[PDB]
Amino acid sequence: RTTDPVRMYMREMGTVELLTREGEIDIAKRIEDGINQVQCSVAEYPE
DNA sequence: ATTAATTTCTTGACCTTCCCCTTGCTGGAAGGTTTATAATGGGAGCTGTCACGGATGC
Repeated sequence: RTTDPVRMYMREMGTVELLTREGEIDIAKRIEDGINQVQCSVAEYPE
């Protein structure tokens, strides 16, 4: 509905919601869970 | 129609740079990697540009 790519980039930014401190450490814990799932699943690999 | 003293040709025998390299650093240039308090909706015309068609919405 516009012609500037940075304004619809700001629209796509405003589609998603920001984080508080507890949200920041929750997304950090989700990153930790996504890392540790591969870290424990690679322990079952013979290579 | 002949050849003997000059005058060129040819061949070793010498003469330079170009470039890579000598041990031992010394400096310069190109490319990639962290740094761990708090950092969360950014920014910039310029119109005082006017009169056409080509596509959009009643």
